[PDB]
Amino acid sequence: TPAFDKPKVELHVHLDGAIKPETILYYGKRRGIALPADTPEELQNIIGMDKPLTLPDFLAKFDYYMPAIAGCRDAIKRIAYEFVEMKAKDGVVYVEVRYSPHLLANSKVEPIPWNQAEGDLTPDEVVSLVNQGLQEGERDFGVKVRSILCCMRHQPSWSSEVVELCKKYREQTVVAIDLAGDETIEGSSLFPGHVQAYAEAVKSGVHRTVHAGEVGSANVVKEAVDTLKTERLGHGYHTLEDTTLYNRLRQENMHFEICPWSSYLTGAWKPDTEHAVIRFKNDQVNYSLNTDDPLIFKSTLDTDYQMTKKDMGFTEEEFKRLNINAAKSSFLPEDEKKELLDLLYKAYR
Ligand SMILES: Cn1c(CCC(=O)Nc2ccc3ccn(CC[C@H](CO)n4cnc(C(N)=O)c4)c3c2)nc2ccccc21
Ligand SMILES: [Zn+2]
Repeated sequence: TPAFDKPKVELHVHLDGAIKPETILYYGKRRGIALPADTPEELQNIIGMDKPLTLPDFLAKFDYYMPAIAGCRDAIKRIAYEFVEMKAKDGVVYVEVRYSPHLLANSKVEPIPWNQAEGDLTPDEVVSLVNQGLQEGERDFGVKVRSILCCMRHQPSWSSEVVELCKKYREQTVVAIDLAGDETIEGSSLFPGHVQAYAEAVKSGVHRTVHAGEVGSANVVKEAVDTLKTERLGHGYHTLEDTTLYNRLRQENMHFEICPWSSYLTGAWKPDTEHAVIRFKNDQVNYSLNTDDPLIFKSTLDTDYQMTKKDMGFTEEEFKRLNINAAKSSFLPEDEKKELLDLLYKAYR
């Protein structure tokens, strides 16, 4: 069955939304936290969506389940270990996984997230434990894995710590900074704390992506490219509403991190219309296909491949092309990136 039975690369999935029902049930059982249920069965149904909803309804599900992992070392490392596992099972041979370290912390972070009480699990420590689990997981399951730390739109006060974290754990497994959250917050791309993190990212050679043009305007994409200097875009769909920016980004070979099934469920893409990625396939744009939050969207990577193959007539050699384009726009050392590409061009023959 699976739409594209071949090796894959994925650049855009978030750890905190790539968590198995059963491990959430586990941890908060053992924690006293509790949940809108206690089978890892009915759990999936309530956290998963089948339908667009508002942002509030979206965020409150991080509020049921986050409190179960966040704070608990064991649970941080574990979720990252078995993240890699999921990807092995998608046939992925390289994945960049992203998250905010503050959002799993319980100590040395204000405000403290998720109505947690203060503990002594700090963000820097978060990174450490994530690292271990992905690294150990790379070892056990045969998928090359790096990670990306997210600043969050609404709290520019955390972004200098993000970049510093990026520089300290640099490719142990951190390779890039990201900007995630509510991208409609008025002027958020230009908050000095964000701007100055991304400038220090240029100064110290840390790679840069930015979620933009998902649910914001094409002015948000422009700000990500021109001011934050990003190298790739998260989603970027609304780029198409500004033609000269579109055309320049095609000429510059900008990579767009597309998340198709994501884009139905979040409202990004409105189903009476054109999918965005269809335009990009016809224009030979540099983009990849990605899942974002499989937990929440009920999905695996094959989901997004089936959607494009079935609803959009994507073909095998288009799936090949974009995975090559994903590996080319990855944030690895150039030596490792060529090694990637060799693996894949071998598999595709
Ligand atoms: C508008 N909209 C967005 C756009 C993205 C958005 O606003 N996200 C957002 C906003 C504020 C917060 C505050 C915390 N988070 C979660 C952070 C974590 C960090 O790794 N995370 C995990 N997944 C996402 C994501 N898909 O946006 C972000 C936020 C995430 N996501 C939606 C999903 C269902 C329905 C509507 C949606
Ligand atoms: Zn995302």
